[PDB]
Amino acid sequence: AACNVLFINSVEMESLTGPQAISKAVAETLVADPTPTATIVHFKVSAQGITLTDNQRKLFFRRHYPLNTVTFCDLDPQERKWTKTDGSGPAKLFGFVARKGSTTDNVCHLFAELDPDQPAAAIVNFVSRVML
Repeated sequence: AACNVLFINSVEMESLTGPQAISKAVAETLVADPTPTATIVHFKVSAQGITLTDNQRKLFFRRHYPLNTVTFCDLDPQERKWTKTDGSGPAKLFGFVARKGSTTDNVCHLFAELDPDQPAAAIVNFVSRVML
């Protein structure tokens, strides 16, 4: 299945992981300078993992995260929101932690819900059931 969401930022977490990693990535993202520029992306969940593709204007073209590299996915533990460099109000933040040549190093990829019928909690639950 594929959902439409806003890709917000990717943060190097070293060995941090789990909810601590998601929360830390959110904190770093909200004070990043300049403010990261969000991009509308196709967030596809499959037996192969998570594949992100442009559904905006090609910032990046495509990124694929093999299922075995995804170790965690959840909403921001502190329930902070993304105020899109735009308007339409605050959007809930969520992300996933991926290991992927750094064995113990992780990266957290952050997103914001965009479609009312595809809320962050539902996306997190689907990824969890299929990949974690």
